[PDB]
Amino acid sequence: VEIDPFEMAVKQLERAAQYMDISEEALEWLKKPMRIVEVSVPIEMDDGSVKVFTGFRVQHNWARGPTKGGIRWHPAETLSTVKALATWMTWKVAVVDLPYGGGKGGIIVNPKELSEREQERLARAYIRAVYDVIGPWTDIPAPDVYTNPKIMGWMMDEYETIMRRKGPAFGVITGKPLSIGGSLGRGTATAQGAIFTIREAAKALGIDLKGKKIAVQGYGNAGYYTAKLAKEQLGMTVVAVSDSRGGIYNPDGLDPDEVLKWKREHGSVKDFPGATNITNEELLELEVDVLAPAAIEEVITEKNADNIKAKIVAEVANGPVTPEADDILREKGILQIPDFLCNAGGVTVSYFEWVQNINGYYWTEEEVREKLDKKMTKAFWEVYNTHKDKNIHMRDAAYVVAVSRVYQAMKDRGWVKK
Ligand SMILES: NC(=O)C1=CN([C@@H]2O[C@H](COP(=O)(O)OP(=O)(O)OC[C@H]3O[C@@H](n4cnc5c(N)ncnc54)[C@H](OP(=O)(O)O)[C@@H]3O)[C@@H](O)[C@H]2O)C=CC1
Ligand SMILES: O=C(O)CCC(=O)C(=O)O
Ligand SMILES: [N+]
Repeated sequence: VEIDPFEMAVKQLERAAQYMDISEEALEWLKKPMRIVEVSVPIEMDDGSVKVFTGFRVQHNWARGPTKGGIRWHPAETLSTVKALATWMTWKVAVVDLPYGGGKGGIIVNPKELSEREQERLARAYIRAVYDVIGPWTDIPAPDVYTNPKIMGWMMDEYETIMRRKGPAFGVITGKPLSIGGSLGRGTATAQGAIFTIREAAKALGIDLKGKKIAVQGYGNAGYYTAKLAKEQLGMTVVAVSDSRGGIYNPDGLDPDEVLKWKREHGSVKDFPGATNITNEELLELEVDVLAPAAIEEVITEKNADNIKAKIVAEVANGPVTPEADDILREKGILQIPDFLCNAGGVTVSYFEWVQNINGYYWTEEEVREKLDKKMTKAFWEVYNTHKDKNIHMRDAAYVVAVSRVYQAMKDRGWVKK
């Protein structure tokens, strides 16, 4: 990464607090995670040896309620990345008005080198390590990069075993399989929220999205579903997709299902029939109408900020654009959906699932879809009007919408007097 993920996040927070009335003590409180837990996660490998990984559970603030955030399994992960993600989580849950704080977890591991049994052991050992700081009313993890509902169910089972079934164990973690307390629409949650935000942004810009072009970076749970929903709901034409090994571009358009099948049968989207192999750098520079980065953070910097040619940049990923790059893009007249507003659908449906678990009652697809649409539209329009009234960068406006709420919570708790 170009710069430290946490330093960048703090930079953004200050840059955006320059447009609002907030006390110095509150800013100092908000620039530091409230609790960080670094743990050793020992598991037994398939050959019988014991290997110790490094796990992080960072909650940045819980003024508004129990902290929420996914668990990332990544070899390149660092504690700074988890801190930045928890900080972004805070604003993410504040902007769509959820009774959550901000949290994040992670393990420095390459899951592609682990078997099924090793992955289950890793999840259970991580739960055993961080049990003392998580709970249905303390900290609610969720799926993230290289984690899936399978691992979520393993973690929930381990937590329930430790907790001796005293309370709503199903609510300790979200993104679970439907059989063990799952939620309908959670699989396509972040993609649905991103699609709703893109539709609202096009409405604001007066652009008909039918027949237009979308380029998606990353083909995971968010990128693939974003491409599929854009092709299906918005009528867009997916011209290029990518994963860590490279991307495929096609002027005539790609079918997301065939690309996903090829990726599953080959390991990557590279060399897909009828498409041209390109790099992620080349995909980011393509002439498209919507660009959706749904991969690792910090993909747009001063090394390519001026080469972006998309009308709308939908930051599906967490912090994919640097503040400098934000300034360059805004100078270029490119509308940006802020990272913690565009992909707030995923946590929006995660909040729904938590409510369904603690209540003991479950809803349907239509209710979840309706509530998610309502929440995402309200949050996006709040941020848009905020940035329009104050004549500031989108990113900043969302902060003004988010941080203020968090700020209010502290003033309602007595944490900060001013
Ligand atoms: N996970 C979630 O539920 C949510 C996560 N987010 C945020 O979004 C981002 C993506 O999450 P998600 O879609 O679930 O990821 P996934 O866990 O579903 O899978 C990761 C995908 O992105 C690819 N990828 C990782 N790094 C790069 C890279 N440097 N360049 C190109 N492709 C890369 C992977 O490639 P390959 O398959 O080849 O390994 C894979 O295709 C994260 O930052 C996450 O925090 C937002 C909403 C909710
Ligand atoms: O769904 C959740 O609770 C966490 C969402 C998440 O991991 C993210 O927004 O990066
Ligand atoms: N989310």
